[PDB]
Amino acid sequence: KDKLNPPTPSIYLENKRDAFFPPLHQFCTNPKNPVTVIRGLAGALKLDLGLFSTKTLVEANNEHMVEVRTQLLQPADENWDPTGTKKIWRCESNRSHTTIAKYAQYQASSFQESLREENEKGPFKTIKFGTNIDLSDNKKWKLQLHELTKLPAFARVVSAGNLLTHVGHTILGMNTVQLYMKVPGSRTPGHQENNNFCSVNINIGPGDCEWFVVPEDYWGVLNDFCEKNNLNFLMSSWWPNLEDLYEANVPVYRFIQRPGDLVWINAGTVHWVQAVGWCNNIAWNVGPLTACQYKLAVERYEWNKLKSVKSPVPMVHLSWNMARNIKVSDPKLFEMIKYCLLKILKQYQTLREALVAAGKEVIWHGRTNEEPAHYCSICEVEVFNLLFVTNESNTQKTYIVHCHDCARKTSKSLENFVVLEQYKMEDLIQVYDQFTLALSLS
Ligand SMILES: CCN(/C=C/N(C)C)C(=O)CNCc1cc(C(=O)O)ccn1
Ligand SMILES: [Fe+2]
Ligand SMILES: [Zn+2]
Repeated sequence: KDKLNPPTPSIYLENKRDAFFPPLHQFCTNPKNPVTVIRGLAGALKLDLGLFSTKTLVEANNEHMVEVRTQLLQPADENWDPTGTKKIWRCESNRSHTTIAKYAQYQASSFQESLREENEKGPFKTIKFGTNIDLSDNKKWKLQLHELTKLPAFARVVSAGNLLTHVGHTILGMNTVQLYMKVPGSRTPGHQENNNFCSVNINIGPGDCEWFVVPEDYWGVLNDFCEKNNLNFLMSSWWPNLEDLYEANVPVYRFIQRPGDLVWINAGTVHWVQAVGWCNNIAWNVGPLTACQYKLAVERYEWNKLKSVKSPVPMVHLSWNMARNIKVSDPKLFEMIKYCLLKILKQYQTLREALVAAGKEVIWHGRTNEEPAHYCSICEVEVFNLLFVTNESNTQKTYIVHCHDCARKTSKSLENFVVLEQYKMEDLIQVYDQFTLALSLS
């Protein structure tokens, strides 16, 4: 049915007014729109995409690291086993590193070679995709990062309405810019964003990308398929067979992103992308202040625990920063945050009383401002407030963090550990008590 091939939510921008019009940010963050393509965005804002051209990038930081994916050049929207006899979900990708200068040479010679060839069931050729290029350093990428502050607030890397701004520290590639350098067939395989955060992607050009999108609420179907085909949904490289998805009554949005078009991926939307031509892309994440964003981020945070996968977003730390610093006026989002804080508080009280009842000392350790959230050095779970550190690491002042469970597993009565406390209970209770719903009339 055509309900399985829905139209792409699209906004067509002409000028700065259209870009700054409030209904645009509302349309993007509406859960009903799994993806929004904001066409003509760069043109409307007079954004200089030339600052992200391969020539410019080479001049700026020619030795900068590029992660290379070596992949097969597959036809159209398909993925075939290498023998070319059946379509399969697993895709072949080898990883290596290079520099912006070397990948640039390849990107150009790739184009020259296609010109020559034009003047003339696989097996398939190999291509290289330059991915995950880290544009976090403002000293190396001043002009590039400055250009992006011309976006409307809701889409910027940094803004008051962005939950990632409220984390209070860098999360690489989420609240810092990533760049991609591509040749035709460069594939970003199927995924959801880290902790289901929204994402922004702008195509620099000169060529096009083709996007495939499934709504968040079908992510389970794709997780199922993955397991049925011996794949880790979160961690393997897979490229959905569209025939399988259609048979499964999964709607698939598909569109072309042209140079200067911004793609807004909504919370939890499943997606995969390929370069149609030669192009670069830039991307980052944004966390709008909505009930839907927070709910989905919390859910994936908890799912990640079950799957033994680290959450790049420390949702406990973030939740406390929202309560300390953000007046929240949406009643549904308020109740979610308030609920989470209460769970955190009651688990922390239960653990801290257990320690005290067992006669284990709790050491006042405190905290530096802007100090990042801590994760367990063994299981990578976020650890809040009570840090378990070995006697030795404490002595050395390396303060290597374990969670309670990992510490107990090593050291049955915690005899090898000290317990460090970063926050007074009375102070957390106060932050919770004073976190109340603000009135907004809109
Ligand atoms: C799988 C989560 N992740 C980060 C992992 N890296 C930090 C390794 C992402 O960056 C997800 N977004 C990648 C992406 C890249 C493109 C692209 O190739 O343009 C389009 C859409 N999405
Ligand atoms: Fe993505
Ligand atoms: Zn642990």
